[PDB]
Amino acid sequence: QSNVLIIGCKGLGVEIAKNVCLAGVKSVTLYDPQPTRIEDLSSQYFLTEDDIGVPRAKVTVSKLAELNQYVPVSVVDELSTEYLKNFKCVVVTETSLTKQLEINDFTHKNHIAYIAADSRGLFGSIFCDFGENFICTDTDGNEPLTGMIASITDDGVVTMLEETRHGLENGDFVKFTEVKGMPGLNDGTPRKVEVKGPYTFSIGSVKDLGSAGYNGVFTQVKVPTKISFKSLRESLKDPEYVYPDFGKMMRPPQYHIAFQALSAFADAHEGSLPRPRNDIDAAEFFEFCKKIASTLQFDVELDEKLIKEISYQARGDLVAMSAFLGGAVAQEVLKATTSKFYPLKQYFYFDSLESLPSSVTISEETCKPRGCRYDGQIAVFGSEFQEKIASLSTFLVGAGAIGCEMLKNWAMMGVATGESGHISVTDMDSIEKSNLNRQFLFRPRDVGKLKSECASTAVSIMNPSLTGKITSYQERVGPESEGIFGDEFFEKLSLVTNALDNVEARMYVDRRCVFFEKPLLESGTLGTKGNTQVVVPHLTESYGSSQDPPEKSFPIATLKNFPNRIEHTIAWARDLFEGLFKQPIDNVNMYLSSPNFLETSLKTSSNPREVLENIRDYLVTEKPLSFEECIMWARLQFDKFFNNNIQQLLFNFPKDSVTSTGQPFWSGPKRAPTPLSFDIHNREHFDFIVAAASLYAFNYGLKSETDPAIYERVLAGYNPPPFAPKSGIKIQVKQELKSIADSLPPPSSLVGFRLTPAEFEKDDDSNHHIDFITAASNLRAMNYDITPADRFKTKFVAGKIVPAMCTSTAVVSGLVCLELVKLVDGKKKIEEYKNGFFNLAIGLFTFSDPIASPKMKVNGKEIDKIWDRYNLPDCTLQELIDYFQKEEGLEVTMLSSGVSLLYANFQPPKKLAERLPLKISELVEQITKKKLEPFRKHLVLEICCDDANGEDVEVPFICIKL
Ligand SMILES: CCCCCCCCCCNCCSSCc1ccc(Cl)cc1
Ligand SMILES: *SCCNCCCCCCCCCC
Repeated sequence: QSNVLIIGCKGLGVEIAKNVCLAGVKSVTLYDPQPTRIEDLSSQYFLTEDDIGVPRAKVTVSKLAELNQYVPVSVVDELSTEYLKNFKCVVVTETSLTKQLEINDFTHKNHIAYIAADSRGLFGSIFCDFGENFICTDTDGNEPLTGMIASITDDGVVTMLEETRHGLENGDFVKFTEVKGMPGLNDGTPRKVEVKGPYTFSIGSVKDLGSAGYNGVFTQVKVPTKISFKSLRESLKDPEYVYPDFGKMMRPPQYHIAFQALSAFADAHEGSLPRPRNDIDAAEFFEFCKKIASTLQFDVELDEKLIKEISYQARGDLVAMSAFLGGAVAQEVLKATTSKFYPLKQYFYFDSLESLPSSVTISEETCKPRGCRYDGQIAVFGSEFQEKIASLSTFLVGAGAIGCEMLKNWAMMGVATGESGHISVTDMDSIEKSNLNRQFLFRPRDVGKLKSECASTAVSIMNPSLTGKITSYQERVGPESEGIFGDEFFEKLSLVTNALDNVEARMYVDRRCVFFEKPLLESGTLGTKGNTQVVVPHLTESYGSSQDPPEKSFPIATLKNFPNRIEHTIAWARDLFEGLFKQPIDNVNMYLSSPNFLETSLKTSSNPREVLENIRDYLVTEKPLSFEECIMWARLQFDKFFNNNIQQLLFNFPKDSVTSTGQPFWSGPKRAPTPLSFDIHNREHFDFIVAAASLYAFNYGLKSETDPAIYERVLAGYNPPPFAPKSGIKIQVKQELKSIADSLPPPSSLVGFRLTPAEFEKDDDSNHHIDFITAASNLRAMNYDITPADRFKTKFVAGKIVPAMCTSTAVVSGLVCLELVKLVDGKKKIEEYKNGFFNLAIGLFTFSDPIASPKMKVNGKEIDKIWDRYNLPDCTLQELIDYFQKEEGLEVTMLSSGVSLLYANFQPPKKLAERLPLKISELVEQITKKKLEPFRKHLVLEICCDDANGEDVEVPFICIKL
């Protein structure tokens, strides 16, 4: 029931739609009849050069529909007030405050979620209004608390075990399962929680259940709270702020007025905003602020220098601001459509004003439109800075979720467009088939190809000026000379951006950027949480670190055919849940809704035949009348995934077949499976039937029986279709669609009839979801002889394998690029850089200054313990000693390359005379008896020094540039 309308298809609106489609709402409808201008290609990556003139919504819908095949996207050319009732949430962008009041006054009374967002230069605002009765089922990002119990006392004190999870509140509810000693406590009815200590909590007197209870598990049941939102009209007078930065606490009240005057200016100028850095327009703009500050009886004192800056940047359109605001706003849409997180309440006024360049001229003349696709960025940073961007040489590590967002941001900014510019992208991974509907740049035609290579191509279409400027690799940023990114590669670079969660890559990328003194931008995400890190040479610390810890991933052939751990069966069970009770239901509902679904699915779907077979199987062939046919369907699924597929697997590879070597095929990570025969009196087998049949009946809206006498009756006369393993099946280690379409009932014959999709939810123990995943996982584990896991461990493992969220991924990419322009400006003051952290689930945002690098003094001069070093050519050993004595006032006492002692000042001339005239590279090759590798272009030396008085002075390492 989560229909989303999005008003406005500029840079901001197209980012929100991208994330909302990739997040997977019911449907998205766009509204933007305005013709495409040239200045919209500053942040609108779905508009090309020869799309100028056409309405922005019509050109962008075909690119949105290609994102997620289970999210129908449509366009409206007209907008009615009553038409808004077709949507659970309404997002408004690029709209005057006049129309916002007209829209919000309706949505607030009809209980329609309202979000208004605007990207205006380096300034932005987000307003949320979810009605005055909005119910939220989860007020924090935390999953419901679970853990094992030590004991429960008769007074009601529950002492928690080694787990001691985090963290309980008062008024929460917990339910108990398998707590021995108190039988009636495991019924399922929750109990109130009063926390006594960090390991205990009280549930009330349980003396009516037993003297002492032991063991068991507790699961928190979160009580839904209600949140009263004020309308835009009444919050315009009394605004409630959410602060993105407590250091800019005095700025939201200024921003609240400036954005209102920003619309009062558009009313007086045919909807146009003030001109870039225009003093005449900003003078008129300040006056508007002065009027609105008086009528709203605001006690604030107008920061004229700050407010006028909003006018100077009014018509700026930065892709970084669209990524940051767009990801956050899309997360608010999901809060409105799932009721699962705490919304922004209600005003989120934001700036990244420190990103404003200072090494170039910012004026009317510099920020004047040029007629190109970068006008929206030039309107803020100026024309001279645009060439600084265009000549950048960047190195992006990783082409997954964050890397693709990063490349998108670089293509809209003109990075590496100019003469000396170049982009280098690397990622060893390839594109697979499972996650295609969650990928931004990847489509079904790219399966098997390299992520980095396809990402470069998709970005070169967003900005054709990047063709030939991007070089794609399939390499890890790894060991030293083996590289294969050597000294020549890193010295050309302007900066490095790390978009991988890999711990290996982070270590090397950090270490390499320190040695070559190149700026580093780092980013990572973990669910709703994310953080950004900027490393500036000769300024900040090289690590910052304390990002969120990473997560794992599994090979395709391991999950599908050769599992050997219980975590493999759980992922396989979670994906199965999606294929039986989710994706086919979505295909059916779209076929009954979108009239052009037949041709839309051919271009978008990864498996257009399975889409059509889903519609046929679920609408006619296997549509159940009663729950008794749901049990027969569930019984058929048992053979289909725990018997027929295993017979097929043993058919292609028998239990005792051999490889090319002659060794058994089933050995090591490959465990020999065994098909299951259905035992109705086996707990795992029966728990699957109940869970699958009840979930199948859920899709069709049928009453799920739980009487084992009904199951026993149906399963006795179950006649399966005779299965025999097929030959010529590959197991990994057009008009035919009209034929299936002729087997589909006409959409007109099924008006109003819909199927209810199953949205996976671990926190409700009554929806049979975890029951299904536990049973399907344990049954597959029984196939391959793997130790099964109870529903507690299964629920735990399933919670830690959720994919990266596109909302978090967008927000970091925007934060990284808002710190990118600071690096290009060459900012040298550490207070102007920001390390970000956020948690979209609670509307928390944090911007902290980077820590300075630690310093020390050598002969009264300050040096950088991290970034300073002695750069010497491949001179002789004697010449190196002379340099430190004559030019540094230091007597070198120990010289080494790694652990190899190259020189010590006490060595007799029997050792030194043969080595002092040697070049360092010749001295190194002689000591440890090894030839220098061909692309070993530098030599790192450690050195111990004494001053003039014989005391040891700590000095940096040496870099021999050979
Ligand atoms: C109840 C039905 C309501 C019907 C409303 C129909 C609106 C269609 C357009 C007609 N003129 C309204 C202009 S508002 S857009 C503000 C804006 C646009 C462009 C730029 Cl650059 C800046 C700002
Ligand atoms: S004063 C020069 C510093 N060398 C002595 C400190 C002990 C070094 C041990 C670790 C260095 C190995 C290089 C990887």
